[PDB]
Amino acid sequence: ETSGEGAVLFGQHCAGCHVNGGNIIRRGKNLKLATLKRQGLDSTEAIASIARKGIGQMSGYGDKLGEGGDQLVAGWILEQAQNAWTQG
Ligand code: HEC
Ligand code: NA
Repeated sequence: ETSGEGAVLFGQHCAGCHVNGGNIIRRGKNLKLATLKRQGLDSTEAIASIARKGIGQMSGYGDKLGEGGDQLVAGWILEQAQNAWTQG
């Protein structure tokens, strides 16, 4: 409901590793749609789960995102992925 809330969470907690849909730690484990889709992760729910609890080399951020923040940041990331991380 609040404009930008997911994007602001992304900047606060995720951009340091994932700005512009990349991954500065494991390059292949990026946030491009094809990369997420290959792993079955191209949904708000899957991304939210990773946001909350982490996966593999990544820790969780659910302790910092606020109630429902995992879903908010996930929805923003999915939109970006769908747009190939560029807008006009
Ligand atoms: C660097 C310290 C990171 C921060 C901050 C965040 N993530 Fe991350 N992410 C990181 C790594 C090293 C990996 C790969 C983990 C592995 O071993 O497989 C990931 C992965 C993701 C994914 C999956 C991407 C893929 O499989 O292609 C998602 C969806 C993801 N990360 C989301 C995400 C969010 C929402 C974050 C902020 C809440 C976040 N990450 C921060 C490293 C880092
Ligand atoms: Na685009």
